[PDB]
Amino acid sequence: TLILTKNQVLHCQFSSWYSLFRKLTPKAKVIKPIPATVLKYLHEDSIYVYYPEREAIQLIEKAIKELGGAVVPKLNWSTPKDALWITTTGSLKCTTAEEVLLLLKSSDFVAHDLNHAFDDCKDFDNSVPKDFSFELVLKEWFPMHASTEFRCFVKSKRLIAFCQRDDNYYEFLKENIDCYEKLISDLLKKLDTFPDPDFVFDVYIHKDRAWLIDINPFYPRTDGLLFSWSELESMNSENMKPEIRLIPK
Ligand SMILES: Nc1ncnc2c1ncn2[C@@H]1O[C@H](COP(=O)(O)OP(=O)(O)O)[C@@H](O)[C@H]1O
Repeated sequence: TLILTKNQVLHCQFSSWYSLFRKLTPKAKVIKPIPATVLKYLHEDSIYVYYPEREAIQLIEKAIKELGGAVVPKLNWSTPKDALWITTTGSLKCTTAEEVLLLLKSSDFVAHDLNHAFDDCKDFDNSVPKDFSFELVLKEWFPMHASTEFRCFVKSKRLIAFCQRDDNYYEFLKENIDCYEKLISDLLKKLDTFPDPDFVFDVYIHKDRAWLIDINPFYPRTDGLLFSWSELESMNSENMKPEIRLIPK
């Protein structure tokens, strides 16, 4: 019953919401459109240990320098969180263009952005829409406490649910859940310019400050984590309290 439109996917591109919410979200640079030689390199399906032209490499490392020397890369929608297995350090942290490119090339999520981004859109048959372009996003890296990140579900512009984003129990959350809820609620009021009524936003809350991390479609390809999409779909938006789930001890 839940359907996904082309516009819903387009509205969640990093460039589309970073613009809206620059004051709420960690610093980032966007290279758009993505350099063609970079795009060409990212489609390689090699497993063993071509390369973009120097101009692209310098452009990327200019952005890295400007962000303080360490970044997390992504394309329009997906962060290559799945591709930690290929990094020499086990981290999303990239300090050179080589590291950025290796991480992006090895991600299933990134590959999904590149080849299948609009395949679930009922109003778009398949290939990409007019006036669309891929973009290379370099987010400033910062160490973040995995257990104070949340995924927050919005339906008819109301917060119906949110959950802990990682999978480790963290007792501090239980004692402080009303504080987290208020900060998430307050952030959602500041997302008033987001154009769709239903969506999913990720937040990092640190020292009483909420940071917007990502916005994704209200659709089962967005991991529901501690919620199932069956319950998210049926959940009533008129409730005055959101459902809150944390990892059990
Ligand atoms: N700027 C950053 N610095 C450090 N870690 C990050 C940064 N951005 C994202 N991460 C880590 O990568 C994971 C994926 O982040 P996100 O950008 O929300 O991608 P997605 O929404 O595709 O999961 C997050 O859970 C976070 O732990």
